[PDB]
Amino acid sequence: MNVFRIHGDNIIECERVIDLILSKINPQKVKRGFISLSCPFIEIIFKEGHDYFHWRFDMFPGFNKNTNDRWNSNILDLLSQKGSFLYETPDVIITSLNNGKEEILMAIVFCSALQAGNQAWQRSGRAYSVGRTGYPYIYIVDFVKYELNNSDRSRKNLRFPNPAIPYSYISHSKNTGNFIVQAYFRGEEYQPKYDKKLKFFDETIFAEDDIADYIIAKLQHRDTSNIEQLLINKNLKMVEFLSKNTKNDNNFTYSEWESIYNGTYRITNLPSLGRFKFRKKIAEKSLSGKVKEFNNIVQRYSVGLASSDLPFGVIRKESRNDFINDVCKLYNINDMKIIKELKEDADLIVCMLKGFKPRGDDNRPDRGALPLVAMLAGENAQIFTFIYGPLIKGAINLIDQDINKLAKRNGLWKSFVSLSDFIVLDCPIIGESYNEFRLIINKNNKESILRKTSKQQNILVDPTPNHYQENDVDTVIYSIFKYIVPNNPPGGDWSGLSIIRNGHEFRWLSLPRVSENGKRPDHVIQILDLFEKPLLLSIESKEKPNDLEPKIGVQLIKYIEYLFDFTPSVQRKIAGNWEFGNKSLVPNDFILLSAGAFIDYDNLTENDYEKIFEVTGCDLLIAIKNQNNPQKWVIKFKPKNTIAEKLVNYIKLNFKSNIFDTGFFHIEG
DNA sequence: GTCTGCATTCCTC
DNA sequence: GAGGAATGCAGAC
Ligand SMILES: [Ca+2]
Ligand SMILES: [Ca+2]
Ligand SMILES: [Cl-]
Repeated sequence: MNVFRIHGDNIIECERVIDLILSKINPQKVKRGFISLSCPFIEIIFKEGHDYFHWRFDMFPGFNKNTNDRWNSNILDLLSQKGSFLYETPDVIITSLNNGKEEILMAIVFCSALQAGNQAWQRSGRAYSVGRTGYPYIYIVDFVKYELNNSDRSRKNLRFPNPAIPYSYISHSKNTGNFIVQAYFRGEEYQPKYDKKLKFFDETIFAEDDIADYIIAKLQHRDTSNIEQLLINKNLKMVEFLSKNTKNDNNFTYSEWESIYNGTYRITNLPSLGRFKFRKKIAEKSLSGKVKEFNNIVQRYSVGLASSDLPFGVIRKESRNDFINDVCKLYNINDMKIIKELKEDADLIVCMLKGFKPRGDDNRPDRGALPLVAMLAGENAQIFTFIYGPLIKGAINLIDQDINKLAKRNGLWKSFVSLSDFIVLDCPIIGESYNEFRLIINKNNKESILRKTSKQQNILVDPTPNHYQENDVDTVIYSIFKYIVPNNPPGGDWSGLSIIRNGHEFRWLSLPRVSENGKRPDHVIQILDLFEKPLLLSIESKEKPNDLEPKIGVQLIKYIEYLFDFTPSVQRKIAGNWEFGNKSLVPNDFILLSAGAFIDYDNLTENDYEKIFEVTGCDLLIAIKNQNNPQKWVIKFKPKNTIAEKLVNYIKLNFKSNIFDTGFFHIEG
């Protein structure tokens, strides 16, 4: 037998990897249960002809925010031991168990939409940081999902990322020698018959079969070279789709990208470099100090990198002396030693970012700008970072005494200090009338950070966490309603709500966290064989019962009522393809109920339950508690009314399964 | 309060 | 109009 571990942000992310495996593996025997209170497992017996295989996958829901926050040891430490110095967490880490220790097989991130603008690079720090470790990084994204006007659920025009973002994965793979890729899955809202923007999309770009093939070959310790080349080719076809749909005058053409991909030229030595310049756009309200004159100096010498208006460009070594002279004259830099450092004979990448909002809080999208530059040009390129947004007094003080202390506590400063050779600030200081100018020679510090790794040590996460919390409530709720209780229907979660009626599945995508009167439920369960009408049970999970907010029960029902007011995003016949939603659903065709789930170690009296029902308005309370000897989840269902009591009686009678080991549970009533 | 994930409006060319 | 610049809320701590 071989054992694998799936460490994920939550149970749903863990299960998404299992769905990928099960899509290609047709198992002869499947068993589910728990290895510990926190860790569910799936055991499979399958064959490749005459060759049988016995695999077990142990799931670890919820990552630590330090070394012993939830789990006894942090699986993420294996990434920082190989150079992942940014505070970045993928969605899933798959490991192999061998000689009492875990070995990382791959890191996987799931995205529900191909994001555009600066949202495309907001989390590029993950791909950069994990990518430099040698462990494969797979970024899976749905192509396409529409952005909505939340007041009427009407679709906004499709937006696509700059071709440089999908390209950055390919160039980071070439620079590091590791497998870093962007893979695309067909979204339910991919409807080329209705949207002209998708006229030239190549459907061979979709990678569902190839991702499952890759994962299974990795689990089998087989050669993945050819599967990796097919996936890299699809990532390149996406760059081609995007670059052929943008204007050539201020952006790289596909022939330019192709000449970099095939190794004819480097991104900084393209013969056509300079046909467009680097022209940073700065809002007039963001201007202060000498920022406008610095931007004029950059535009006097720069050559464009991928796009004229991306926040970075190049100053070729042939123009670096004159660029440095103009900067030094503008800011009165006279120190001979400093000027010599600035005038090193090499190409210079200039990145300009506001960095901070009017109160001094950091810009999230700016965190991925230097990682994007490093993925495109290499982390060893010389980078000059210019910042012009407002700094709080505490920030400028740390810059003047210990910049690494500031990098340690803030993710944006960590990005800047790890990847910049020179940091130039021309910033307003909150509470003061005029700007501060700083020129930081960060070369030595950058070099040391690029060699930093955490303590070398083997890891085998203990399946018993420090204590049981919200992640554990969700794992327990999900397992009972997905594998034990008979209802087939997909139900709902944060990524969308599916409702099955007749022989059709109706789905609402792009769910907002809240509506005018509703709150998005953590789980939605559909039960069809209890009443004449289908039952929709909306559940909110919390660590403790007092965490259940006032009117949360009423808010869960109102959220479902909000979705019923609109035509579902998509629909399909369960027997037959996804189409855009055509018919509206009817709320009276369903019974709606709400539930609050939490952990309680027998601290609630009859009066406490009466008060929780009054505060929340829930129809059902699900009190969960672990028993340690022997390990069991003890479940207490408290119905507020007769409809909820019928549901409880149904759950109790149907608490049987051929796949799931129900012996790990005890349903009090 | 600070940090980070999420995602929508604003503004330049 | 295209698309990058710029922005704040929320949850956990
Ligand atoms: Ca065989
Ligand atoms: Ca919850
Ligand atoms: Cl194409």
